[PDB]
Amino acid sequence: AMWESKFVKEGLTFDDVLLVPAKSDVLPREVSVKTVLSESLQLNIPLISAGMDTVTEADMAIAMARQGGLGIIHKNMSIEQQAEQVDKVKRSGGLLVGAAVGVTADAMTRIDALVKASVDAIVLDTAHGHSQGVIDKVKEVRAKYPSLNIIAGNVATAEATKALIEAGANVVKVGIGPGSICTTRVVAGVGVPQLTAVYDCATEARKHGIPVIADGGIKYSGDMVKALAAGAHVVMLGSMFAGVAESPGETEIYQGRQFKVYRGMGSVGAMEKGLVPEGIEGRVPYKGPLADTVHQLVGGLRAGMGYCGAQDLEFLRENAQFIRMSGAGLLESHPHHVQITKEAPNY
Amino acid sequence: NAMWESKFVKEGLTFDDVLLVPAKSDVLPREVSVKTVLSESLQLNIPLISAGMDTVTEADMAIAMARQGGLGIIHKNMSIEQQAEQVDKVKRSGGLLVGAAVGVTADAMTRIDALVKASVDAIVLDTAHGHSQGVIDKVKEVRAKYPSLNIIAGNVATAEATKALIEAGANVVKVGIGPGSICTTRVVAGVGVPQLTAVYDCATEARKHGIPVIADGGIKYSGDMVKALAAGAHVVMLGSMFAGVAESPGETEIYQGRQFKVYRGMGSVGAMEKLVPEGIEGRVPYKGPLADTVHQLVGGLRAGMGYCGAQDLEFLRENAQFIRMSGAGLLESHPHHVQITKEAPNY
Amino acid sequence: NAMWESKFVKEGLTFDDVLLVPAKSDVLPREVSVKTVLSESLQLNIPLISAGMDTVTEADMAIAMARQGGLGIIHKNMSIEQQAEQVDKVKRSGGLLVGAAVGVTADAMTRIDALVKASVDAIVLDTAHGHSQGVIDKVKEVRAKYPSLNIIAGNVATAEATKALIEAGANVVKVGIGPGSICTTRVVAGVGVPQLTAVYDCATEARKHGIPVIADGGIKYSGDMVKALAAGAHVVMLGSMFAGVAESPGETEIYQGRQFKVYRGMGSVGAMEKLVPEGIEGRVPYKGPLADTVHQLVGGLRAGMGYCGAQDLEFLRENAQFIRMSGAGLLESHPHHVQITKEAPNY
Amino acid sequence: NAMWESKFVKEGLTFDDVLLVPAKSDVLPREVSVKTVLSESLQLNIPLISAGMDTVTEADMAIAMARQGGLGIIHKNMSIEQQAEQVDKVKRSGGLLVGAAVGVTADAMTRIDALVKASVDAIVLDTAHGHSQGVIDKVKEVRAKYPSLNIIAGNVATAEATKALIEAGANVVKVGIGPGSICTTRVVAGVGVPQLTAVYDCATEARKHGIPVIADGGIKYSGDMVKALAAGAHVVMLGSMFAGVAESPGETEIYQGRQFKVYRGMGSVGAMEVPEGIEGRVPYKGPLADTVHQLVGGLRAGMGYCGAQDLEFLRENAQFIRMSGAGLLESHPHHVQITKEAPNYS
Ligand SMILES: C/C(=N/O)c1cccc(C(C)(C)NC(=O)Nc2ccc(Cl)c(-c3nc(C(F)(F)F)cs3)c2)c1
Ligand SMILES: C/C(=N/O)c1cccc(C(C)(C)NC(=O)Nc2ccc(Cl)c(-c3nc(C(F)(F)F)cs3)c2)c1
Ligand SMILES: C/C(=N/O)c1cccc(C(C)(C)NC(=O)Nc2ccc(Cl)c(-c3nc(C(F)(F)F)cs3)c2)c1
Ligand SMILES: C/C(=N/O)c1cccc(C(C)(C)NC(=O)Nc2ccc(Cl)c(-c3nc(C(F)(F)F)cs3)c2)c1
Ligand SMILES: O=c1[nH]cnc2c1ncn2[C@@H]1O[C@H](COP(=O)(O)O)[C@@H](O)[C@H]1O
Ligand SMILES: O=c1[nH]cnc2c1ncn2[C@@H]1O[C@H](COP(=O)(O)O)[C@@H](O)[C@H]1O
Ligand SMILES: O=c1[nH]cnc2c1ncn2[C@@H]1O[C@H](COP(=O)(O)O)[C@@H](O)[C@H]1O
Ligand SMILES: O=c1[nH]cnc2c1ncn2[C@@H]1O[C@H](COP(=O)(O)O)[C@@H](O)[C@H]1O
Ligand SMILES: [K+]
Ligand SMILES: [K+]
Ligand SMILES: [K+]
Ligand SMILES: [K+]
Repeated sequence: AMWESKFVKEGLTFDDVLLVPAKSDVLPREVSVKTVLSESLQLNIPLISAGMDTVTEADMAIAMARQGGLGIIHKNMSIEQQAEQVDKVKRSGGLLVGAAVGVTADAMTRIDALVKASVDAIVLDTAHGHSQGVIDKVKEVRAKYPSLNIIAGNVATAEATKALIEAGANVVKVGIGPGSICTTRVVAGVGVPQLTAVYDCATEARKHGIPVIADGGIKYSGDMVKALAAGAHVVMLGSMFAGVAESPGETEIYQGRQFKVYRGMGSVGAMEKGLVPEGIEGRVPYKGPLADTVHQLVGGLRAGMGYCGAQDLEFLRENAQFIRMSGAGLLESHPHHVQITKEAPNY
Repeated sequence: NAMWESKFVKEGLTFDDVLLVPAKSDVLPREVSVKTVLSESLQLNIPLISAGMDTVTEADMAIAMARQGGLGIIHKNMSIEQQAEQVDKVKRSGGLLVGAAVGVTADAMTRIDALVKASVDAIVLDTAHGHSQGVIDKVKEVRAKYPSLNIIAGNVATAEATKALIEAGANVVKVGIGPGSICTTRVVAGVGVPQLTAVYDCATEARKHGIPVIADGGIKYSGDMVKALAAGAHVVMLGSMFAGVAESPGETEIYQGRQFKVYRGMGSVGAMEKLVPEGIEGRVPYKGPLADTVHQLVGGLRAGMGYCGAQDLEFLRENAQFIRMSGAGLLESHPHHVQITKEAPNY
Repeated sequence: NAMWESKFVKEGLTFDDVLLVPAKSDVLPREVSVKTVLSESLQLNIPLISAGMDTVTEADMAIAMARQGGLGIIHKNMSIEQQAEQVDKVKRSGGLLVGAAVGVTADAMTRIDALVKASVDAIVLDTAHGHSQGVIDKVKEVRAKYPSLNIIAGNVATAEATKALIEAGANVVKVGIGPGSICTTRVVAGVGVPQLTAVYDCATEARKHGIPVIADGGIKYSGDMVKALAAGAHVVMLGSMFAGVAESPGETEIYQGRQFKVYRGMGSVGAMEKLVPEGIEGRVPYKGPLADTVHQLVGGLRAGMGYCGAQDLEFLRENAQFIRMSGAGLLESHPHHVQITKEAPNY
Repeated sequence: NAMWESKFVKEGLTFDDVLLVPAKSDVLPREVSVKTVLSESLQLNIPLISAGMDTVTEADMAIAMARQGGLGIIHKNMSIEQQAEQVDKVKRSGGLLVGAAVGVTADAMTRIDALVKASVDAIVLDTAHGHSQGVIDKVKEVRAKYPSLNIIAGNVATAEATKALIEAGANVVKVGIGPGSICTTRVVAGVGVPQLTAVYDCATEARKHGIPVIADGGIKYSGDMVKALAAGAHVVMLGSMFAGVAESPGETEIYQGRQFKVYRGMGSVGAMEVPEGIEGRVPYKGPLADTVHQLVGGLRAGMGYCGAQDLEFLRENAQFIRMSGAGLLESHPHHVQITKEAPNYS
């Protein structure tokens, strides 16, 4: 049966569907965008800044936390430098902060230094979360810190979600290949369309009461609404936060216009800092302070929740209905046959 | 339970996904009847309505539209007294037909009072989400005060939303969520329904109530109008195909030696200056007098009805058959492998 | 009742949607026979007909096409006496077979009388909608006056229309509504059927009466012609691939130091001068003598018949099997990921 | 009659239509084995073959390919003795493996005689249509004269064509009609089968006889190679990804300010001096070892995601998931300006 079912499975991505409007008794200004990942970790907005060397550092995680979100300090630095940055964030009013940790031999010594800075969640993020080495590390970390929030990823199947939950992780991160700087699906030929991956993983984690994180693939505020409506509790962003003033990336000039360096953790340049690469090096347009971008994201989420009549996010993921779409409909969803003179804050 | 499992079941079709199949014909395009009835007090010689936008329809536009057999909708982005005078200006010019857009805002009741005293033929209660409870309650409020008034309500995209507006008092339902050429709702909120599916679904519900529907937005060629009418719509509402017309309120400007007219969305930042925007500002080529483009639109409709053998518009929507098509069929339907030297009036 | 529910059931396929599947072959491309028979009085050495357009086929084109084993169609954009002289000129110059297009006007009989006295080999009653009652009555009228004349009727795209023309008196049916490279019928009227589905459906009906069908329009490569013949068509009609030929009526024009020839549709505004157009005016690159492009066309057919093992065209249309493909497969079928250095005769 | 109604029933899938599904893995990419066996006399350390073209594979290319664990195919666009000199020149250094292409012609047997006397390890009977009767009769003719020779026959794309070559005498089947980057067969003749379906269809038939299949043409990224092997192919044959390499026969030219190498199809008008190929240029990519390292490294990454301990576990257990064009846009880098050209992505 394994030979005959090679090409049976089918996947859906963000640009394949649309959210169906339903009866609404709530106004967009009145909806609540709050979400809870655990009793020790509660966010006012479902936005997380990814743990990359060009997205989130001490300055970024602070600005993200002041807005109700969460920042993830990347692991491409020394153990003592990462612990001080976590302490620097917590010093600004005891905000919420996370830190990425790789499945290395010295991971436990890195994790020990982070908990003494009272980090709120660690992220055991790797390219393949369904690996045996990743599962054993989760059992190893959970045994030493029973009350710590453990985020494990990345995965894209329901079987991989269940395996990490049984290893000790209470938060599962979903996404293999949808990143804007990712080339895994081109280099390794491996991947699962995000919207299907989120739906499959959230279905498995929902019967255990485990939240899932939609990580990667979001390029517009509407895609964030689709990810949350597919079963995800929160969304993790990289490209939409890289052009923010608070991000660590370096400023470069292109065509007389400011840009910010945005690289993947699998790029050759990010590798030296930390055999074949699975990411590319690039630049994103400068978008100014973080607060401007966040208002457009939440404002786009409030509009979508108003169309579906969802007062809270849990009503959205439990009731929102999609409609499948062709390629010609995607051009219909975007502005067409009109010369765009002014570029909108959201577009 | 069942709402979670039916997340990705529905399928949607747009204009560029299908084609009308030719059938037995005993009528020539010059002989068909393009007359349509929206109510016993509202009858149009051609099934064309100009949308109520600050860059499409004003007093001058509504006059030329009505003298051509169509209908104009005066936009609401002006004072109540300025809008009532424009309505009177049209009526005074030979007893033509004119409509006016009205929001579910607080000045709707006082605005409708001034419009009905100006002998307006129809009001349009159009909002971003016509399936809202606030919109439904206003329709009951307006219908209770004006039992014989023509009320156009929208916008909707599901059959259940059509039933709700019909049950509230509206005798014409406007269909369209996201297909506007200047619309960004599907990018910002992730919400929308493909037009051809939306029209078919809404018209199916309103057909058992004897209620006509308006295909609003999405039309970029005259053939798109024929598909909308054959899909179940009684009339079609156009915006982008009328903005570059001399009778539109915008003024003609030059960019790169070519004539253009400003075309903005009602949800764009510019229209509201007069939370998160859902429209953009753009440019359309100047198309000369209104009579030129209307002659091309109706002439394209007469040709399409000749191919289908439709003597009436009722025969078209009750008998016309579609055929689904791929993306490669879309490129074959448009001119291909020929460099175009002369720009056609319809193309 | 039932016509409303079957509105979007049908599916159509175009040229770039499929590929011919290789089969067991015992014949070499140099050995296959490309001869086809349309009637006892009309037999072609090659299955190529030049369309009857004022920028494709005139006396010079019909002569060169007939000396190559094909057939030319003199267009009808001239006087009855002008067209009869062109037909006579071809037969006096050595043209073996020649045809002439005739419109469904009141003076059609007077035009046909002059053509048969010029010893025309086939008349073409080509209109936009061959399933019209006026066209059917004209076919019955011509068959009653000339029982032995070769009558080509079109254009149609359904099996229902094919039976009507065959029962009216036509022994050759021409298929194609909307696939022309200069055609805008599907954009202006919204009416059309994908060529490969139309040919297959029409050939299915004409096969039960022993009637050949003509695949007219849509062909842009030699592979598309093989697909048209394998779908059930006896011969193929070309327009854009012959417009840049030296024997075409157009005169060579130069743009940016490169030679061009005018190629316009019969529904374009310019053609009609000599008000709702269904065609556009354009230019195609000059390709030199006709024999060069015909050599590439026939050579491409011989290769395809070799891949399928078809010794005859009748074996090809009766046995060849297709395989359906997505848009990503089309990108593979064309040269990709390599910069093309020289202009190939085929590509 | 029954052939008429099943004209448009079949469906085909290509590389960019699917993705490999990640599975449980207990192995790292550095630990997997990429070795494959085509016959008792033919074993390769890597599943890479350089195609037999006059702008891809020559003596130097076959040496570097063999020293890297792969296999080179000396093309036939040269004299019989010059091709035999190339085969011996390869065997002279390190006693490495080498192959040679042979066309179906009346003088084919004499070309094969010179190659076997040069101790060629496998001959490749490459044609446009491997399901032709003339090709099958040649396979029977060569097998009758050489019982111990490794015979690679192609190209095919259907299960019946695979079965015909196996029963004709070929122990390796070559799959691919129309997917070449320089190929225009599907545009000129309208004939072809999407590679991934063709490989799956051919491998299903060749699996019942213990016969390996070669995924020939269409690969443009390392992920396409991983998909081809997981679909049933034992090895992959490449042309465009090896043509811009320093060991390829072309010399470096500057066109539009960039270094390029000539890459032409065997059916193009230039090689034949009705074409079914075009002449083109690919960027210069330097030494072969760099491009081979990127290809194999991508295979190890893919095999790590699937939990494939060996290549035989990959082709027997890897599962695909189908995707639309919008999912294809998500698979590539998107909405980001690319400043640096990656070794595996360009
Ligand atoms: C037509 C249209 N297309 O975008 C549009 C026109 C003008 C302004 C807007 C803006 C940009 C302001 N966007 C929304 O108004 N977005 C939105 C999103 C979701 C809901 Cl649920 C609602 C509702 N509005 C009401 C009303 F107050 F009208 F009664 C009840 S519910 C509204 C949109
Ligand atoms: C081939 C073609 N493709 O568009 C074409 C060629 C020349 C002119 C036209 C124009 C632009 C004039 N377009 C129509 O003629 N369009 C049209 C549309 C629908 C019908 Cl039903 C009919 C009919 N004409 C007749 C006739 F008078 F011939 F008897 C009977 S029914 C005609 C089209
Ligand atoms: C590989 C390849 N790909 O296109 C190719 C390589 C070189 C030349 C050609 C040319 C341009 C010459 N094209 C054909 O050779 N095209 C073709 C088309 C259909 C058939 Cl059925 C056959 C046959 N070959 C044989 C042989 F005996 F040689 F094997 C018997 S029949 C051949 C193609
Ligand atoms: C997140 C991410 N996305 O691409 C990424 C980040 C940094 C580096 C890489 C590179 C480019 C180095 N690529 C792989 O790391 N590729 C890869 C491919 C296949 C497997 Cl099976 C594994 C595994 N690593 C482990 C470990 F335990 F070491 F963490 C268990 S399994 C890893 C990828
Ligand atoms: O270099 C890499 N290779 C593959 N995936 C990456 C790489 N770097 C970051 N990612 C993933 O991409 C996500 C964010 O991508 P984005 O928000 O879509 O641009 C991260 O949270 C990671 O899961
Ligand atoms: O700014 C806006 N955002 C979203 N939809 C709009 C906006 N302004 C107008 N519309 C709708 O889009 C239609 C325009 O259709 P179109 O120009 O023919 O594509 C209008 O008639 C309204 O129904
Ligand atoms: O102006 C027109 N409008 C629509 N169809 C046309 C027009 N002129 C010619 N045709 C048809 O479209 C075909 C175009 O052939 P092509 O250029 O090979 O695609 C002709 O052979 C006619 O059957
Ligand atoms: O000119 C030709 N016409 C058709 N196919 C060719 C031609 N030359 C090479 N090929 C095929 O294309 C393959 C390599 O193409 P690639 O995908 O660019 O690596 C070869 O192994 C052949 O099967
Ligand atoms: K839109
Ligand atoms: K067309
Ligand atoms: K190709
Ligand atoms: K990607």
